[PDB]
Amino acid sequence: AASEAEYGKVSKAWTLHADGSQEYRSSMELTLFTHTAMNSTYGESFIVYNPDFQTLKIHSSYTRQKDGTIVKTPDNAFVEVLPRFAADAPAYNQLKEMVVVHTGLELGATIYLDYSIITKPGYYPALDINERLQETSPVKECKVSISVPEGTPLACGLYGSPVKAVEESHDGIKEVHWTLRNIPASSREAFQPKNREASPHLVASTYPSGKAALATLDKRLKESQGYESKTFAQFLTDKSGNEQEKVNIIRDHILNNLSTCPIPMAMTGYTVRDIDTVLRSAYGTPLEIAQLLNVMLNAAGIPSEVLAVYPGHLDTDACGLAAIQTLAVKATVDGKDQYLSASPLTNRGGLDKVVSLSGTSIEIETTPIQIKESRSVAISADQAKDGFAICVLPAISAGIDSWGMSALNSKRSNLFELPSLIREEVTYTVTPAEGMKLQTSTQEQVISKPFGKVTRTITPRGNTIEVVRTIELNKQQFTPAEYSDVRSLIHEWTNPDNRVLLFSL
Repeated sequence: AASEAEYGKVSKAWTLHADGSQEYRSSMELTLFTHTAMNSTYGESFIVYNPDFQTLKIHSSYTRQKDGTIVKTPDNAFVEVLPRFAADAPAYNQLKEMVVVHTGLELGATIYLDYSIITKPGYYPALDINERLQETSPVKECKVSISVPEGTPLACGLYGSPVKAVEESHDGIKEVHWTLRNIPASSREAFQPKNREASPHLVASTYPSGKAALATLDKRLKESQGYESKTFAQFLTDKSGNEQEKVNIIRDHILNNLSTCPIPMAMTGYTVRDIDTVLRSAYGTPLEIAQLLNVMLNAAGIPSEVLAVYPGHLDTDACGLAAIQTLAVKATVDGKDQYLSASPLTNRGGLDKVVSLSGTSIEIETTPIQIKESRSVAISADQAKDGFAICVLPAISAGIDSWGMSALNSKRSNLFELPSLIREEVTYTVTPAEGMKLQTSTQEQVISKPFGKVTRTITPRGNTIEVVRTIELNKQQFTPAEYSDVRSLIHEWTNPDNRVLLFSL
């Protein structure tokens, strides 16, 4: 955690060579102050690489104890394994994760690790960086450096920090570096924004432009003929009446028959297996699945394109593919676009920047999720023999009740972000036993705030009672000044007492 550990130094250096080979060199000094720190995953380092094009070189690995004793990491403390993300995915079974087990740890000891990943020509189309510089512990000093051949275009930016680039050329190489000091630990608060704007990140690219990066990806995606995938798409949708049915057939076929293999694009050199091979294998990376769906939709007569989703604060003219957070597919159905992705693009809407692979920015609308459910509840005179029956109306699962927000802190230091806007209505039909008397007031309960509202109405109807609960949340992000108002809404919804009906017998 925070005063549990500190990175005294971090240094990261990226180099692009004229032949297209790269080096990434990472060194760190990490002091652990508690057994909690020492016994956590801070006891290890994890280094992922693709040995088909990369080699890992450990420059040094040791622990320095407070008294000056140096404990060099022994050979048997280096263990190579398959990264968990590649499990059960045969095409990626060459991928490696080196686990360095830090030895000689004691209270106040400092871990030193310095390594490079060397990438041979022909694997990465460009130098393409999106590096988080904030850690879960404070970083006293962080040095980052990018070197490319003179004449190579370079766009770079340090986001979430005012530190200025220092430019240095030498020996036909153009170098830029930054030095950040005293980077605070990230906050442990839940529900911070998916993209934290004040969290320092280095983003850089040697593609000619962001658009060129996307066009390069597209060209590579289109390199396989996808003959079977196209023919299959046509066979699958030849009967269908309307365009929507065709989209559903294709989407459902893919959803039902391919599992998603979460292999980062960097670990595939930013490309895909041959698309017909993806289709036959029944697993695919997000990128592979996106292209398969796109190829099949287009073959079926549904004009479609792959979309890249970036954080909303980024200058997408100046970044490469490393800054992409999600992929989606746009399908035009009877002149109206719809988006296909694991989570709806309209949940976050304009929080993010969405760009097609042909380079067009898309102003995605922000659309509330709509939940409407019903429950029936019987109450017996059994349950009220001892004077009273406490009827807890059951909570539903979908929507805000699944957000993990039933115990929100009253204090908040960081922005608070909801997964989506939302509107929910839950109608309970309650049938109490004969002669049970409702003790709960039938007066409507309403809490209304600037960015939402929660209501409860209770209406006896014959020998049933209808209870309607509603919530609407109409803003996604909240400053600490705004947090109390949205917290009171969310709490009005989730507080179990607010679902109780009391009856006397």
